[PDB]
Amino acid sequence: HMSLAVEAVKDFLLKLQDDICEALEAEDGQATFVEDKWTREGGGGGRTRVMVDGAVIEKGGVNFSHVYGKGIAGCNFEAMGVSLVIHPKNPHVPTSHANVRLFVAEREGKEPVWWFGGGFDLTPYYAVEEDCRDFHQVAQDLCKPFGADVYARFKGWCDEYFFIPYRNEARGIGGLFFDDLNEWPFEKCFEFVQAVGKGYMDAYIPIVNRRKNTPYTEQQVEFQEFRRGRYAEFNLVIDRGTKFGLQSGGRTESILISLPPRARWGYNWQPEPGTPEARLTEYFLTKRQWV
Repeated sequence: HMSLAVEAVKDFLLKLQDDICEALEAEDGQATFVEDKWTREGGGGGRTRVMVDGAVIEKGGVNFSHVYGKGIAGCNFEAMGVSLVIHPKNPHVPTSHANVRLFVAEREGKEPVWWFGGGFDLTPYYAVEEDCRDFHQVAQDLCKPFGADVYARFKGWCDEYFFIPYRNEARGIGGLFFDDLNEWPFEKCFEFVQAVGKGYMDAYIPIVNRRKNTPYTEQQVEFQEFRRGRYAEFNLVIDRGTKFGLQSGGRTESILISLPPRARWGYNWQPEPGTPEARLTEYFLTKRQWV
């Protein structure tokens, strides 16, 4: 077993949830996260913290989970992580997502198998060049202590993963994404995920503070809602964690914090040409070179 290492990761994750929620509550100023603590028989449980109808955060969820299972298909396992999605009220604040997680499977006769996964990413509506650059700079900078090609690898993985092929469209401007991370000693992988967690706040919170009071119109909210239909489609059609989780006994409401508060769909809907709305897909979502 790796019992003591796992306990350290768990303590990190619970503190990370607290810290992220505190940061976001400070930006909002009005609403607070409410916790829904849940268990499943034989299976662990989680702490789902949600914000609704804030001054800044219309719909936000920061989930901690620690699940145990018996059936590597036959192995006892534990999986723990923090996952979050934030949907601002103001269209000029991007949506964001982050995750950090560890999986450990105990093996008859052998050393345990383990790996980390995670990342963070930004989904603007009314994007701003310097925010996209600063987000990626935080990502790049946090990676540098861990290896010269770590940013390139995991930024590229993010662009590959958060993509809707049948619309030939990225979900957002990118960030970092990694899975199956065990090529470094455990302590180095743990350091890297702690860096990722801190980096989410470092990357996202300044943007929220900078953008939350930008003036906006009902037409910009309509665009936000049609864009949020695209977001719902990625999560429901493409995202593997959401798909597996719903298919396999996961806690529906915890999994689906990713879904937007309101979404719109229209036949052949597209942004009007020559507008800031159109520039999100014509320029920001295809640039994929921010540092």
